[PDB]
Amino acid sequence: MDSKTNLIVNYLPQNMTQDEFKSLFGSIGDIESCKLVRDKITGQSLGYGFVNYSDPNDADKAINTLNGLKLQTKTIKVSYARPSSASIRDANLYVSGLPKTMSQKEMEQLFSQYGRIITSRILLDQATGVSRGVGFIRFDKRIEAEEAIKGLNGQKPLGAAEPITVKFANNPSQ
RNA sequence: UAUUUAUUUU
Repeated sequence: MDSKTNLIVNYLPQNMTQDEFKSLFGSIGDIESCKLVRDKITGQSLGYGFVNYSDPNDADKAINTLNGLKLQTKTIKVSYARPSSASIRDANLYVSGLPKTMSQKEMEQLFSQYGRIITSRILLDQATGVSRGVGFIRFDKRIEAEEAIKGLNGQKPLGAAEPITVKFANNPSQ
């Protein structure tokens, strides 16, 4: 039984295509095959693919170089996409109302207790990006996050500003 | 005004 070769390359340049994606990695080693999370119902497209090598060595060795490829638009990163954690997919969460000294681990330990999170962090830059002050939690199970949110998110009435707000990604400027 | 914008796929 195999699966470990299921290397997932997340944050793919929407403007790029499957051929180039494969072509790009082509100059790395013996790429038995590749994959892409493409839908056949709505046809929206998320933005992450996969690389299936023959052996783990060239699979991990490649990671060393593809685990942080920054482009003019965005960054590309390959990871060991687990076979299946029983209904995983996008469990990304939005949590606003955090201070400048917001500790990622604190948020991680906070939401981790609610459910084993895949990736939890806060967006707040002042040199490379921009000043925001919001946190996010990428859980394994959406329902866990949804329920967590239900038992985590507060409220934002007129007689207030931001009394803790943790919810699912709504939309930035679209 | 919310993450590298979307780490889980004929």
